[PDB]
Amino acid sequence: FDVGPRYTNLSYIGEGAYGMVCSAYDNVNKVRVAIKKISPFEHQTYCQRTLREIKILLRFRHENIIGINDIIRAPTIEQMKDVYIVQDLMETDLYKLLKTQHLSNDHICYFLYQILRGLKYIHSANVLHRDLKPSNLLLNTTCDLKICDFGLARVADPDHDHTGFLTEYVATRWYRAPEIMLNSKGYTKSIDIWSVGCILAEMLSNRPIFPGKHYLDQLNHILGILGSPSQEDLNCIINLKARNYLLSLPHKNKVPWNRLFPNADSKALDLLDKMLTFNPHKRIEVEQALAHPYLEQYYDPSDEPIAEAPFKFPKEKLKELIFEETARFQPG
Ligand SMILES: Cn1nccc1Nc1nccc(-c2cc3c(s2)C(C)(C)N(CCN2CCOCC2)C3=O)n1
Repeated sequence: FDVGPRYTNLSYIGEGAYGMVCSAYDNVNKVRVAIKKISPFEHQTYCQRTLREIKILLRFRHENIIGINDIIRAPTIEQMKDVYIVQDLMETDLYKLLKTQHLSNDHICYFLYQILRGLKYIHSANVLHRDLKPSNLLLNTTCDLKICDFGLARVADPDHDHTGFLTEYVATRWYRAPEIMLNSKGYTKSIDIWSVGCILAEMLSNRPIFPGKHYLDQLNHILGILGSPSQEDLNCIINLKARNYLLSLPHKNKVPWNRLFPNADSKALDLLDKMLTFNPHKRIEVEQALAHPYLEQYYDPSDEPIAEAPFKFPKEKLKELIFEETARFQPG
């Protein structure tokens, strides 16, 4: 971990496929920080995702979205093998927290509020995160929450969202909206809302709500709780392979949320229901979720900011863009 004299005394924290996140002590400001060693320069896709994330986190400024404090890299493209991204150290993440801690209703409420407040800003930028999950939600010692990991994020593209049945998808399986498996590329804001719905359900029980073990088992987990889709919702799936697959399944009845979650607040289950709607057109949006009765103690739209400037949208060209996009952190 080659992070210069600014970042002394290191540790051992998190990991990815094309990089790794750990911890060290900062000297220009006098605090411990998080640092992630990214080495993506062998693959086009991973270069694209290092670049997506850098460009987004540098444009974004919001209290519930992780920032970049520094980027450490070689002075020349030639000498640049690794990129080190420095961020505020966060005590934990919601994944780690859910495996060890019962959350009070008051924590659940506050966490959901902050996730939606961060997500309001993201979506106001015309950006989709596309991989929200407990391990991408960071928490400090006083339960302040920041959204991290924008490597699968995209500019929204609802006019190009349609695809065939069983189209491969990249984002984490347990948090995938049912339409992903049926007819959606995940190019609409509704995809993030479904994930948030899943995270909420998981905060209520400490257990993932739809833990599918493979691509199509994911859908059948979803339908086991929501029940069979209605005729109207089925008529919105025009793709015949997808429609006929749903028609081939035995009828399933809705599992009521209060049987699944008998200790949960009844307003939290009302919001859950609206986040985990099968039909993405009927699914609650982020600003309506913030306005829901469950969040009324926190709701303040003048204190839930939006982005000033939204977005509009090979490996050798991408290294040069990564080089150009990290130039501001260099000495000189
Ligand atoms: C102590 N503690 N415990 C939990 C979380 C933390 N503190 C903490 N503070 C600040 C930032 C972070 C993280 C950032 C990122 C994290 S944690 C992950 C989720 C690993 N990630 C993706 C990495 N990519 C995946 C694809 O290949 C390339 C690498 C980040 O960008 N964490």
